[PDB]
Amino acid sequence: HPETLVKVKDAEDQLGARVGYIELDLNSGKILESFRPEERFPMMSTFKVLLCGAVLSRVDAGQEQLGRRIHYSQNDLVEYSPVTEKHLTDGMTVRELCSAAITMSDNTAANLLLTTIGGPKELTAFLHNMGDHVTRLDRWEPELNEAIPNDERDTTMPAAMATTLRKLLTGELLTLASRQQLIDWMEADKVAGPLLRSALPAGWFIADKSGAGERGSRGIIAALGPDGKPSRIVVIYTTGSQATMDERNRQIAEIGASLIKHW
Ligand SMILES: *[B]([O])([O])[C]([C]C1=[C][C]=[C]C(C([O])=O)=[C]1)[N]C([C])=O
Repeated sequence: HPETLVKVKDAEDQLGARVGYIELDLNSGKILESFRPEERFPMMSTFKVLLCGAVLSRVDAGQEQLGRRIHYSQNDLVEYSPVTEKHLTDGMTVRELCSAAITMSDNTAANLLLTTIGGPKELTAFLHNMGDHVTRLDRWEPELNEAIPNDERDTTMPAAMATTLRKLLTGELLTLASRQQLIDWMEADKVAGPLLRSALPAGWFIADKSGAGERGSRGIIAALGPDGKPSRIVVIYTTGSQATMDERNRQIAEIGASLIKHW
């Protein structure tokens, strides 16, 4: 609804930065509303969903086991490793690593998984093969959050990410069981409380993934809908702001409040 676009422009004015937004129909894939849909933005931690998607495809293919255990050490630990840092001694299974990377944004968990699949270049090749010729992963955590203006590394476009997420959640790409596992991880997200989740009415469904990075970068991808089932995909990215994390969270939540009001 165009009233949501008014809020999106207002957020750009408040933040002194670019905001990219897209609302996509889950079922048909039609674009319902967009703002800077084809400009590139840094993906930040929202890539974590794509990563586990690639891991699940390997599991479906017999090349990986969710139950497999990975051991790492103090040397692998990077900033923002709340979960991995507590399991140094016993390691963690693939399943727990994906759960940590998705529900808590754990950086070390993502790096470990990136390694198992062959690194950024392979995650990038997996996306390419599913029809996404725009989104690209080039670095590991946390360097991928640099957000250097005009840099293409580690970026996606709102339309690219929305359509890719739709294919992952509803395409023939993953088996039903894996699709569900993916949705289960996103629905259990524990760090995105002050974003879309704060505008969501009771009884709605939400499965999401946030991210933050340098240069005021912040973003969120989500599948949501009334009555406990998703029916739309929303992607929102911003970068360039000098505003505080709280101000960035607020504008994103005000964008969500508008989207919900005009559902
Ligand atoms: B991700 O954005 O690449 C990662 C870890 C992260 C930090 C702070 C907030 C979130 C989130 O999920 O909202 C994620 N970012 C960095 C800078 O390490």
